[PDB]
Amino acid sequence: TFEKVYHLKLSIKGITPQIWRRIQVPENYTFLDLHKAIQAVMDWEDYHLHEFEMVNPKTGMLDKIGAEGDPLVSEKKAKLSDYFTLENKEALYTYDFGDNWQVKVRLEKILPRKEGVEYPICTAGKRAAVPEDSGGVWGYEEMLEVLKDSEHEEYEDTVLWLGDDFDPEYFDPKDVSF
Repeated sequence: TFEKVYHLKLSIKGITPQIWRRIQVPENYTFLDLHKAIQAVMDWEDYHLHEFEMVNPKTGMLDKIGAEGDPLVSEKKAKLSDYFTLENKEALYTYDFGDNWQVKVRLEKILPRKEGVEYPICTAGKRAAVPEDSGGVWGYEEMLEVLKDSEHEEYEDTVLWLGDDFDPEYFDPKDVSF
């Protein structure tokens, strides 16, 4: 029911070193489907509002794509294949309108799907995803700065916040569940 797969890079904006994942999705995917794959690779919980911003190749205008309300394009309707091409390869995804997480979505390759492979898949990634509610790029980096100093006044509060086992550099693509 689809032939090709989109090889996408997803990067959290504003944090360095870069937190990223590479996933392959069915070409017939809607934006809703993609929202869910993003939530999956980032280990997010879908608590908050989201939206995509992308140039529409048929118009050259910037479309906003998100949940069905009654100027907004419906993500259940909008197909990736109507927007992503090789000369229109990037989208912006915002999740959490308080913390304002932004994921860059870049199409790198469109390829025939592989026999027996169950899509979507996560092929690679670097770094732990930002935890939910962690205060945006600024809030998360402040916590990581604290972590570098076990004598910091709020070191113990930061450990409690992020948990004992938290490792900012831990990611394994086989932990992702779509």
